[PDB]
Order: sequence, then structure tokens, then C-alpha cells
Amino acid sequence: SKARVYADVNVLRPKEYWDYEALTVQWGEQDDYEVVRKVGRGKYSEVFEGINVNNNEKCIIKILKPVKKKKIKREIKILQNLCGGPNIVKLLDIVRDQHSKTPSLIFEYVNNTDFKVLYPTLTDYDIRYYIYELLKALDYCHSQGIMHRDVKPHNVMIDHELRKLRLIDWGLAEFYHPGKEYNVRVASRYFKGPELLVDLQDYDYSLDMWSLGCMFAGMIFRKEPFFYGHDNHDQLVKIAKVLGTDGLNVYLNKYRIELDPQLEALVGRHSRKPWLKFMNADNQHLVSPEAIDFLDKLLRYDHQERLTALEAMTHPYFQQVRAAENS
Ligand SMILES: Cc1c(Br)c(=O)oc2c(Br)c(O)ccc12
Repeated sequence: SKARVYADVNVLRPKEYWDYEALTVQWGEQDDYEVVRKVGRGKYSEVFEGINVNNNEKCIIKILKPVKKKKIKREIKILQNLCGGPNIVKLLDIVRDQHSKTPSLIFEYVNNTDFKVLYPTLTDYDIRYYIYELLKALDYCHSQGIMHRDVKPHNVMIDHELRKLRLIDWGLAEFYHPGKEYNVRVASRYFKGPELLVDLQDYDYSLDMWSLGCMFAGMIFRKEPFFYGHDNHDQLVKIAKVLGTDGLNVYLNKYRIELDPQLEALVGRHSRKPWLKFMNADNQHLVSPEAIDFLDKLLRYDHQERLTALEAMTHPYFQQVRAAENS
């Protein structure tokens, strides 16, 4: 398998672009930036509202937990590579604590609203608008030879008052190289593509489009997460109970994949559940044929069959957003 688009980006670029292991960090000044308040945390970092003491402007201070030097250079290089692109979070500085050498990544400040509280309030149009803003970031990063690999609401910072959106946490992101076999232990379970769940390792940018599809299904159906598996085998089963097993079988044989016996038995055999079966009185106001058509074209087992971020942006679902822009 190769990517259908942007496959040669890294081939054509100087090795310095994608050789993140050869990065030597230029450390800035740790006391330029003071923690004001914690705003988030995860397996790999803690994140604070901060202040730049020089100019008294807000910032975001992402303090990294102990991890391999490689994974740190990866995220930095990716961030520097994408700095300036549409709706991609801006890395302003990199610093460390002299004594312990714990890295902090310093970012533009974004004033997020938790999605679990924000998304209920989003109107039909809002959803079109923000998903389009997120597609800008994705087309940009793919165009630059990079896969996010962890698209999910938690990694999409939205300032609803200013209607500004940023794609955050490039910690799992990777450079796309034709043919390369990647670690499938990426993304977060509910947003993992079937490729990851069936150990197809030569995946690409398309992985992020599945993830996007999962996020989008959750928003329009008000069912978050959309695919709610308890473990990775169950994640595939939950998908197969919606997309049906035939599509799965076509897919497995195309890429010559054999499901280990236990998974194959868990998945079973299921007919397809049409997207309209998810509409109800909680979500009706957000379900439209254009939404469903767009969704349908994202959630495909075959990653080669999914819309590219470029393609998705032109889907008629987004036409008012696009027209609003072109004026
Ligand atoms: C702006 C921002 C926020 Br707000 C956050 O909670 O996490 C972030 C992470 Br994790 C990043 O990696 C970059 C920016 C942010």
C-alpha cells in the first residue's frame, strides 16, 4: 500500500526535513515562561496556562513526561515543520529545567472549551464550520508529508467565542515514507482505523480520515465515542456491527490479511447498519443527507477508498462554509 496523494513529499525534501533523529535542540530560557494554571494532562505530558514574562502574553506550557529522546525530537521537528499552517498549533519555544532536564514545549495560547460541554451547543452550521477548519489542518499536514495519527476531539482545541480551531498534540505524529511499516499502536482506541486493528502496517494519511470520520459521526449522531470498544479486538467488532462483515472480508483479502482465529470469531458475521438507523430525536437537527454522504465516504474499511482531506473540503456538505470564505 502507498498513499494516493502526497506520497513523494519526503522523497523530494532534503533529509533534514524528515530526519528528526539528527535534530539538535536549541534550548531557550526556562524562566521566560511561568505556569499559571493546569489545563490538561495525558500519558505523555501535562499542560498549563502560562505567561511569557517578557511581554506578559498568555501561552501554553506543555511539560513532557520522561520518554525516549527520539520521540521528543520527532514531535519538535514535526511542529517546526508545520508552524504557520492553517489551524496547526504554533510552537513558540523549547526549554528545559536545568536540574532535571525536563522539556517544556511552549505554544501559542488557545482558550479551549471541553468538547463534552461544547459539542452539545454546536449548531448544524457550526459542525460544518469546525470540521472544515480541522480539514485545513489535515490537508496542510499531509501536504507536508506528516500524519497526525491521533485525531480526536481531545486533540482539537476550539475557542467557540472567537471560532478559532487548532490541531494539538503532535506527540504521536509521523513522517510518511512510501512502503514504511509503522507501529500500529497509535491514535486512541475509539478512533483507530481498521488498518491498525488488523495490523496493516503500511498505512498513510488516510488513517487520519477514518479518525476524522469517527469524530464526525459522534458529532452528528451525538454518540461519543461513536465506536465504543473496550479493547482492540472489541473495537473491530463494534465497527463490523455497523459497516457489516462483507466489506471487512473484501478488505482483508485485498490486503491479504488474516485475522488471528480469536478476533475472527469475535467479529463473527454481521449485515451493514445503514447510517439513518442512528438518527433519533436527540440528533435529528444535525442529520442531513449531505452529512451522511460525507460520513459514508470517510468511514471505509479500505483506507485507499476514503476521501483525502483535499477531497473532503470540496464535498457539498461544506458549500456554505466555502461561500462564506470566498467573500
Ligand atoms: C494549546 C494546547 C492546549 Br489548550 C492543550 O491542552 O494541549 C496542547 C498540547 Br498536548 C499540545 O501539544 C499543543 C498545544 C496544546
